[PDB]
Amino acid sequence: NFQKVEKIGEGTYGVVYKARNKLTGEVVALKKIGVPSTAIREISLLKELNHPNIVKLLDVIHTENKLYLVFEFLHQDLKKFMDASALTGIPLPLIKSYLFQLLQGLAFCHSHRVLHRDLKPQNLLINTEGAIKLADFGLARAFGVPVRTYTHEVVTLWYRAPEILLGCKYYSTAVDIWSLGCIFAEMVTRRALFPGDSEIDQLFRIFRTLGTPDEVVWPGVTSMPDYKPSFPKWARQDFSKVVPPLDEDGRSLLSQMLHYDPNKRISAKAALAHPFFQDVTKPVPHLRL
Ligand SMILES: CC(C)c1cnn2c(NCc3ccccc3)cc(N[C@@H](CO)[C@H](O)CO)nc12
Repeated sequence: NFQKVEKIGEGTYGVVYKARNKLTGEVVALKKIGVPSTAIREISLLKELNHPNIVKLLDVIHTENKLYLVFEFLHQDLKKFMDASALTGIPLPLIKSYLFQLLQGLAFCHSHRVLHRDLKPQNLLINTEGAIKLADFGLARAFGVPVRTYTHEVVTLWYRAPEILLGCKYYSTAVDIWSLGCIFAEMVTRRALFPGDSEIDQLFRIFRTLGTPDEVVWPGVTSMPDYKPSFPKWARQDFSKVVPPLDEDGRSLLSQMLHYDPNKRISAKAALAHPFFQDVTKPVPHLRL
């Protein structure tokens, strides 16, 4: 039903193509992943979870022991945009608008009790209208998040919340707040905040910046499955050192998004109310297509 126009990239679950609907001219992104019917039932329910900051899921097609997901197509991703902005950075009003829009996307999904679980710049997609959109929402619950992609590329740990790294089995909406916080910091500084290259390196990078967590800041932490008394005990650093030249409001929100305790970490809804968004607007990015 579709002719491929070009390879878009390799996703966690399979290859993604820009394609034109061979009869209707419609340009879409087709993601190609026999599948368990649990994964079919779950994915199908996502066709209803529509929001302007969630990439629209157009169709799910189960055929020939393969699964195709047909999505609306966006022309750029946030990872590419950040690399393209390396030399001068993303201007603050655009960072602010993108953070605000993503939190609206989270507030929506969270309200329907759906989490993403694997937010990263690769799956935040942007258009010429100044919009940014969450892709892959809901796919982690459907297939798990594995250690490597189907092409054996490493699944990044850089945005993983510490409760997940600490072996927690039942994680909450707060894991998406943690990742988005990490992505916010990386847009501001132009460098990944916690670029771990193993689970313990990712944990220790977290502890080196935010302090080794203990029962004072996180009740129950010492009881988590992968917690070890023998973790080195690092002191917390100042956010003023971590994401200069972010302003006091943005530092305050960041600090709330990166609370160790997922019960104390700010909600997407609360975050939309933060003073940081007092003067939020919607600029246009410059994109070369
Ligand atoms: C499939 C749909 C969400 C979807 C819709 N657009 N799109 C883009 N657009 C940006 C782009 C990048 C290169 C060439 C042309 C456009 C990248 C992408 N990336 C995949 C793979 O890199 C990621 O898995 C997030 O879905 N997935 C998608």
